[PDB]
Amino acid sequence: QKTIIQLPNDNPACPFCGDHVGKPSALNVHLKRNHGGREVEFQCSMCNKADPKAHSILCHIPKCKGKVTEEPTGDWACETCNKQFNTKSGLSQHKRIAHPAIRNQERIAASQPKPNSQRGKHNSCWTVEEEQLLAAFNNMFWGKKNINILISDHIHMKTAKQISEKRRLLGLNKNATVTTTNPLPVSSTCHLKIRTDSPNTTTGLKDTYMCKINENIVNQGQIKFDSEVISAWMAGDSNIRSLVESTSLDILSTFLMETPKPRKKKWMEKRAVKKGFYKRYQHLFETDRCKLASIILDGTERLQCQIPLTEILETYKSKWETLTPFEGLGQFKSHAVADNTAFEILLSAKEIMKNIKEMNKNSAPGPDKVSLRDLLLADPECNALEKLFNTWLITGIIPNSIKECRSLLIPKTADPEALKELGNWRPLTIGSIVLRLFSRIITNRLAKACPINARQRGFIATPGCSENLKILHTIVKQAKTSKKSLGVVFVDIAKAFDSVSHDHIMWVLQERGLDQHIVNIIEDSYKKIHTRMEVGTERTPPIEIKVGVKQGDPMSPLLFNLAIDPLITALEKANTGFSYGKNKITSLAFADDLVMLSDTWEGMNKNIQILETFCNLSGLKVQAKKCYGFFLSPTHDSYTINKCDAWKIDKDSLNMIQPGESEKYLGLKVDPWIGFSKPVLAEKLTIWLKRLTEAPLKPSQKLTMLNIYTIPRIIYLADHTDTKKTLLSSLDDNIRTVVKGWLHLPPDTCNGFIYTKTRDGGLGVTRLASLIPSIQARRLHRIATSEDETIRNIAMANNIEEEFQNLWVTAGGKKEEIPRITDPVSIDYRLPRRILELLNEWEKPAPKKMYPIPCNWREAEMAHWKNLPCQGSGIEHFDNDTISNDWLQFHRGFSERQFLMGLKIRANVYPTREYQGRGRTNKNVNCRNCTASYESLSHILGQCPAVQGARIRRHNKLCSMLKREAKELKWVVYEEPHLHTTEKELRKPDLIFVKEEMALVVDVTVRFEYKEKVFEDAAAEKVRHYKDLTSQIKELTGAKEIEYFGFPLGARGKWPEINEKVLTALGMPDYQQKRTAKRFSKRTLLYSIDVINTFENIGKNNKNNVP
DNA sequence: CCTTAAGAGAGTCATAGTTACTCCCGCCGTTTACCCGCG
DNA sequence: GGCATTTGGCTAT
RNA sequence: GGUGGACGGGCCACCCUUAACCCGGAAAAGGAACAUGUGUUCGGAAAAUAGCC
DNA sequence: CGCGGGTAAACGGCGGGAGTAACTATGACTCTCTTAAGGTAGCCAAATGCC
Ligand SMILES: Cc1cn([C@H]2C[C@H](O)[C@@H](COP(=O)(O)OP(=O)(O)OP(=O)(O)O)O2)c(=O)[nH]c1=O
Ligand SMILES: [Mg+2]
Ligand SMILES: [Zn+2]
Ligand SMILES: [Zn+2]
Ligand SMILES: [Zn+2]
Ligand SMILES: [Zn+2]
Repeated sequence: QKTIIQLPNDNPACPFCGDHVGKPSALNVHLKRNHGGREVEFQCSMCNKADPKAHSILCHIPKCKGKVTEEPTGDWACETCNKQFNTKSGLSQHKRIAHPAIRNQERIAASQPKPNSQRGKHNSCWTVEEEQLLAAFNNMFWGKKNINILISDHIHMKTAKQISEKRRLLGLNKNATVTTTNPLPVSSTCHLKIRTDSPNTTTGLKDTYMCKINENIVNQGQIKFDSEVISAWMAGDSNIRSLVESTSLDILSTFLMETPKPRKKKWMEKRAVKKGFYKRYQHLFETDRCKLASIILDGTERLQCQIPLTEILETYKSKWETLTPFEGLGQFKSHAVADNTAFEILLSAKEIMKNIKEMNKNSAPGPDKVSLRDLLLADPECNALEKLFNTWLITGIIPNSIKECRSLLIPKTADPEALKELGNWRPLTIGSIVLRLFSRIITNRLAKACPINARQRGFIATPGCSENLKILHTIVKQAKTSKKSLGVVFVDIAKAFDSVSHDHIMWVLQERGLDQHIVNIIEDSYKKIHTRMEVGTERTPPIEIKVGVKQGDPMSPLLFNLAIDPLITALEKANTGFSYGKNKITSLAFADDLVMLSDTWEGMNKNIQILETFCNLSGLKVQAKKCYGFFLSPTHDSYTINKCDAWKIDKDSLNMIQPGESEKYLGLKVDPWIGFSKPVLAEKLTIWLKRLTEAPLKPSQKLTMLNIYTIPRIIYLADHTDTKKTLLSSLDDNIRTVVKGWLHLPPDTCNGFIYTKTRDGGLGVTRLASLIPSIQARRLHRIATSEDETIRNIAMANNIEEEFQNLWVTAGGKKEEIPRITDPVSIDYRLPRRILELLNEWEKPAPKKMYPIPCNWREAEMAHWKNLPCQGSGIEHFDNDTISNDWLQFHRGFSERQFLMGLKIRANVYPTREYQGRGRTNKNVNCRNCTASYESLSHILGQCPAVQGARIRRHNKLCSMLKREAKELKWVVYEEPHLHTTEKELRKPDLIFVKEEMALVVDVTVRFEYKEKVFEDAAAEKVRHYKDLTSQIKELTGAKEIEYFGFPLGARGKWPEINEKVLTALGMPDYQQKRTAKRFSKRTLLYSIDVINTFENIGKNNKNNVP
């Protein structure tokens, strides 16, 4: 098993090779060095406490107190895990926390009264057999002449008065005939068809279009359209379809560019495999690295459907081409009438450009082989696109030559065994990008035209999952707290987009009110769509999409939401929801995943009835295998869970959730016992960091991948689950240790360096303990100020003002700064007010609500870093500097060793003698190859004579570089010209530049960053140094003007702006000045690294080569 | 060719907050089970 | 005319 | 003590042919699958609606 | 049989005091410190929208 090394041990011997390598830290290093892959653990010898990390046990030993393992003896023992407690309440608490199901069963048992004694001592000597016989006889003797006869005497030893008594127990006047149970048919939502004629005026949009086009023709307006086609359309042309098809074909042929041809630019040794892997990863790093992040983090390269193409063709022919019966939704109504005014204002090129800018730039093309890039290249002003889309909109036609689309299969499950079956493959359908853009524009217009029920949080402007998750959690929490019964059900529509019949969407776009013109446009957009599916290298014959909505067309989400809206509206109208105060919420929704809420079990029965009726009518099917639910009946002291019977969705037992069980919801793990199951963030984080560690992903690339691709995945779950600061801090320690291992930074490296952003000089590593609270506060503010009055009321009533205040304080905000959660939130539009008011609302970029941040925690990290006397000296120089910190983010030309050494230098944690002896009193910190008292980076790079040569070399090289720049800008250069002042001294200026008349005297110095004035003082020194050479300089060059600005350069890469003034005096343009400044910074840092390497070799390597 | 100084985080255990309940006490209100008048 | 302005990820479905 | 295991720290194998390896500041196919020893591939594969950082 | 009206005691439903297991959050302290090579060139971070 896992080998164990026990401490305290001054010089433990490794369990695998038995080498006395040193202290337990050195032993751990050696174990990771020569014994990787083999598990080791460290143990507390006096206490048998195990931990993989040696330092944990090392710090524990002093705190340890003998043999600390005695169990907490107590006469109340837990049945399952056998823990002992000294009080019944304590044992019940343990069973509650650890065994939620057992505690729930105990709660229900306590609730079940079962005293068999709730009478009141008034029970008599009546016999059950006599009771039953009297029951039968009076059923026989119902107020019919001679009504006692038998009753009086047949019951021997009784009186008719006793008969009256027992009847008064059961039946009062008579006996008790037992007849109970509720009625089944209580929905009645399948009648009263309403469709009579066109919802809106049949020419409601056609009349407006004719008026607008007449105005455009008369006044020669800017509305664009082919004259002949709209002229024929006005004239009632019979063959408008062919003519518009021809005009389309022409414009598309203009768009159907000859798209640029691809311009993308023993003997058995396993070395090849390794090389290949490295090559692959590095290539994916150089090219798109979202795929690299997916491959590494997820571990799945890419999953393709191995199912035979014949089977796929058969299934999708029987699915897409096969129709289903439709009859209308009956009483199911959808919110309210549709607003046709949204379809006024014909499409303008500005609107098309706005929509394109909001699309995905890198979208794969359809069968047209036309991408967004090509669309913009052909029509950068979108005038041709405006003409085409206006023609289609006015004529209500969409050419069939563009309907052709290509399909594909996507793995919707991560388990390859599940992927074996075809049911776990999602069919995507990608049409011509022109069609995608037109459908997106019509989708925006429709979304404004048809208002969806507010409870539908999917595919709308509100933040969806955040609102639904918070509302569900708060609903359950309030039900637990206020002793109100709650019943929750989670329902998913099967084949949401592939099972929605075109006739159903048409019906929804009927009496809703949508203009018949737009209804015709929609029907056309899903008429004669051919989607020949392609798998691997083989493509199926054409398949005619006659059922469902293309999974990938921009209008499909909106059409599905419109199709579902009657269901959500009916559920809301049923008023069976959770009675949250005066109002009551009935169903949260997100696309197809909808959760129904109720106040009683029978209320959820009614909701299930409504859902079943809707699924029967619309044709959508709800599978009971992915539907969950639970009930929260309350007790005196607490709540029971699932005390009632299971639900009967579609005549099948709904999968109820027991305490401790967790069924996922919007990526969460809703658990009836504790709301959301606490996510496994430590486990996922450890897995991801291990995957990154063991990849051909050189430390800098590892850090880039971590920062840019790993953290967000955990960010979502960490923020949406209330995640406390302690767990986030533990995750932060894990990430910090792993990152330091990647970059070989010593464990004691300042946290500020790790957490300050790359632009600020740090590594740009996210601090979860300081970011997740900020995101949480912002999310609470967003939910508080949501557009849904229901969500507002629900959340406000749960006193989330205090929660938001606590999160604001926790994130680092100030009590005073706390915004009033009810105050309006500033909205920005990324355009000037004049420009905004210059255009209509269809061309207006979507407004973005700006929510305040509790504090710039990165600024706090930088402030902490500066306060450190040793690991933050002179680090204010790199603050908010975009030049000196460029290399941290663009380090091509830095060898990985060079980049890591630069990180160490910048963080002031380079292992020098001063750093090695830092803190300890009994550890020499003198200079190893010199007599300086302290072996710091400043001395090593600026004072030690040992590296004198290297230092000179660095200076000289930098001078040469500047000279080269001056040569490029056509300046005559004099290098190190001897000059003796009036005092007959030796003053050499590094560079003398001559052009036209004026001459420039530039001296280059490289100074370590310690204090702000340092560079200023260097420049002054040079200014205070040459001066007196004025006359001499003239005689050397004949110049008429001379200047004496110096050229200081940061030893660690700082670029003072006085150097920018030097360059401006040189006449360099601003952008080239920025390029030169970045190049300098990087090259100065590289030469300082060279000096450090020369120092390291001096002495050490001298002794090694020469003992 | 240029500088003075020199912990800092990792880590555990102790103790207090606090979450979401559990236990018990006791009182007031509801239920149960006959009684009486009774046409 | 450069200038300037911006380039990235993730989650849900 | 010398070589081999791409290179370095090990650790192994041979005494030149080379079975397996761990870690790395090193590592851009002597692999896998086609095409008959020599070429290719060894996909950037994947769409949409919203939100969040 | 049906018709009401009275009935009054466990017990259960609830207000509230008293605990409490086990997280969660700081506070008070201690422990940690030599991983592994040598050279050379030092570059890639640009592309793109508007102007
Ligand atoms: C996951 C996903 C969903 N969607 C859309 C299309 C779906 O119809 C809709 C809901 O998705 P799902 O409900 O996750 O898919 P489904 O219900 O059709 O699968 P199943 O029958 O097994 O339950 O969201 C996408 O467009 N792209 C995606 O990647
Ligand atoms: Mg579904
Ligand atoms: Zn060992
Ligand atoms: Zn111990
Ligand atoms: Zn237990
Ligand atoms: Zn020295």
